[PDB]
Amino acid sequence: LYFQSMKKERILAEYPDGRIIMVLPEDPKYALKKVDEIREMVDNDYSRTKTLLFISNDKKVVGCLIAEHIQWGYRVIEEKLPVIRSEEEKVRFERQKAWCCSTLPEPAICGISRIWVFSMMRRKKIASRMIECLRSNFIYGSYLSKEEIAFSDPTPDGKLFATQYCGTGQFLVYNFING
Amino acid sequence: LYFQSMKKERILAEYPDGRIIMVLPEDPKYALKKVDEIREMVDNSRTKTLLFISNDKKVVGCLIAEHIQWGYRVIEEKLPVIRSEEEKVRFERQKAWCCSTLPEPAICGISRIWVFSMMRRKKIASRMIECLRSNFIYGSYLSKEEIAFSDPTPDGKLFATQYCGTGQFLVYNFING
Ligand SMILES: CC(=O)SCCNC(=O)CCNC(=O)[C@H](O)C(C)(C)COP(=O)(O)OP(=O)(O)OC[C@H]1O[C@@H](n2cnc3c(N)ncnc32)[C@H](O)[C@@H]1OP(=O)(O)O
Ligand SMILES: CC(=O)SCCNC(=O)CCNC(=O)[C@H](O)C(C)(C)COP(=O)(O)OP(=O)(O)OC[C@H]1O[C@@H](n2cnc3c(N)ncnc32)[C@H](O)[C@@H]1OP(=O)(O)O
Repeated sequence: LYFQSMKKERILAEYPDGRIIMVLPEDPKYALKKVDEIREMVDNDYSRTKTLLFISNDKKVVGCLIAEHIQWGYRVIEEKLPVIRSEEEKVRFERQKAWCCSTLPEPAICGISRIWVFSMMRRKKIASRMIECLRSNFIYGSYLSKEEIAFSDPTPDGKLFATQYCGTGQFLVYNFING
Repeated sequence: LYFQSMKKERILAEYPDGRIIMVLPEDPKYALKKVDEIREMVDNSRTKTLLFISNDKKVVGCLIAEHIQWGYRVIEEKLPVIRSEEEKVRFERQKAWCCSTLPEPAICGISRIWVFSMMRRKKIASRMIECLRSNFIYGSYLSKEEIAFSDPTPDGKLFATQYCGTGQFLVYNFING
């Protein structure tokens, strides 16, 4: 139940249901303390980072995405494994999902260190729109590809989000099992 | 750089290079204060904490265990891939570690496991896990198949694959739960 008030603000996007503002390290102390508390609050589930925030019309902070510079990520790949049975049993074509993290470091630009959305405003495209803004705004004048972003230490929510967001059952990660 | 003092502790094994003791939720207030300070630096109720203390009196390893019902299998594979080098293509295999979505029953969750950096590769983590197997459920000796590891790090992955013997191991608080 945390709120946030302008003192300027810097809007990257406006919508029927709210706004996405960005906050940078150079911003007033008032902004830096709020990202902090929001950080702390999100942790229940610094240097050249950028923080995105989705603010409901209410002024309530309902989205947060913290992003950092990186050089490398590791691909996670959706596989669906065949279940083979004994020759005396009947055959079924149900596959079992598995998620495979490649050990090969592939090139990357933008590491999503944190990405959170308030439990009861989920599946409303908030996280998608935040990344969409991260992409247009991580580098001034560039539109990052889906592959230049990696997600730090995916939770299962993150996995299911990332996969659908990027298409093709793949996404890059870091702070994970291969590095 | 924490030191534990010999008191009358619950000692699970003695070794030439030190000992392993255990701290339970309802222990004396000293014990639980010490475990908490070991918790913090490591990270730079229904649980059990195992400490490896060297003859030097130093806290050299920490193992925090936990009850659980479910784990997910992680296994190394070589995935068919295409290597593309400006127009030119070849077929190859990429090493990857695969986590199955299938829940499997597990009893004991290694929520933390840690050995002080200078003391690694001296079988301290292996031993902590041995003390754990024969001190988790009374009158019972845990199978490797009944142990799972919380959110493994790359170090923990390299340890578990070898410690578990099969090239496979179970996890939780990971990408599938
Ligand atoms: C921190 C990291 O780097 S990764 C971990 C991310 N942080 C967390 O896990 C904290 C708790 N969870 C969350 O905050 C949220 O679940 C997030 C950030 C992962 C997703 O937030 P949302 O705003 O609900 O995602 P969004 O609406 O943009 O998702 C769009 C699509 O992604 C997929 N998706 C997102 N979350 C889920 C889910 N929990 N289960 C299944 N599919 C999902 C769906 O296809 C969804 O489309 P649909 O609703 O039309 O069927
Ligand atoms: C929180 C969790 O649940 S998982 C995360 C585990 N903890 C951490 O990541 C903290 C940092 N790392 C660690 O503290 C340690 O490396 C631990 C706890 C993973 C292992 O501690 P150790 O006492 O060095 O393990 P141990 O000595 O019993 O290793 C036995 C075998 O596992 C394998 N192994 C253990 N560490 C490694 C490694 N870093 N690289 C490659 N193989 C390894 C080796 O085969 C080793 O046998 P060997 O030395 O004869 O070749």
